[PDB]
Amino acid sequence: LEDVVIDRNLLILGKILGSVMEGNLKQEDGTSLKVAVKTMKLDNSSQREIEEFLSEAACMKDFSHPNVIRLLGVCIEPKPMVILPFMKYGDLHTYLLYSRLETGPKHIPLQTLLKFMVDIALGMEYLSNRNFLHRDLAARNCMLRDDMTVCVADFPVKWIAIESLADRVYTSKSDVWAFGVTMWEIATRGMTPYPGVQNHEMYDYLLHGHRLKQPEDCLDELYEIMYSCWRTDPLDRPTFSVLRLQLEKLLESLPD
Ligand SMILES: CCCCNc1ncc2c(-c3ccc(F)cc3)nn(C[C@H]3CC[C@H](N)CC3)c2n1
Ligand SMILES: [Ca+2]
Ligand SMILES: [Ca+2]
Ligand SMILES: [Cl-]
Repeated sequence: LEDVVIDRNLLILGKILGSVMEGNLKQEDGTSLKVAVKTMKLDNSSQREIEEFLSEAACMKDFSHPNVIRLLGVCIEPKPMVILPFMKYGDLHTYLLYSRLETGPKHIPLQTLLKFMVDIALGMEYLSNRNFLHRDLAARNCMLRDDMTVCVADFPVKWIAIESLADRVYTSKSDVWAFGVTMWEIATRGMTPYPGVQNHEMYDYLLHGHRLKQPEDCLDELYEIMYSCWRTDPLDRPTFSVLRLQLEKLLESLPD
């Protein structure tokens, strides 16, 4: 059960980054790794929030994919602390904004944009196969690896699917809805979803059939892919494995 638990003494906490802090983890191999330490705002006076925490934690430590963040361990003071690899390049959201500045990253071609999307599709395929729900999929939660590949992490009304807003239901298809909204952030290079539309308007807005509008120089085929993610009936939406292959093929059809 409690194999993932790491001794507090092996950990050094630094300045607050986003509460998520910077840290130095000392490993079994002698060396030290740079980490990020999310402290959970968790409910005590009831062991129910803490039991579900560890249960997911243990399941998360066994996750080993190049497009999914690695849960390096769990520490406890009685505050629970997830330990994660530190990514010097940061979240994909900020990167995208930065890209539209001189002195910041280069102008991103569509090939790299699709490639970001593909990477999230691969991470979400892996999780959907393990029956693990993300629950908070958005571009700001995708981290960039040192080799500039994207992993999903941190597992906001404008990302929630209609059924999840209306009812209390959330499945893999709700995650698929979020993925399209994420797809759209990448194609817009960091726009906020539903410009002009406010948070309390969302439910009635989506209930009338309106969805995220097509970005200007965005391919017809890519909007077709992201739109399939917002079909009213969850069972009408493609799985992450379907989506992964459509993006991989679409990207392959674009020149090198
Ligand atoms: C919580 C899962 C992610 C764990 N790894 C990780 N790695 C790096 C960072 C940096 C960061 C800060 C300044 C820089 F120049 C470069 C990077 N901030 N955060 C915390 C953010 C990550 C994005 C999220 N949306 C809010 C919390 C980082 N987390
Ligand atoms: Ca057209
Ligand atoms: Ca139907
Ligand atoms: Cl829109």
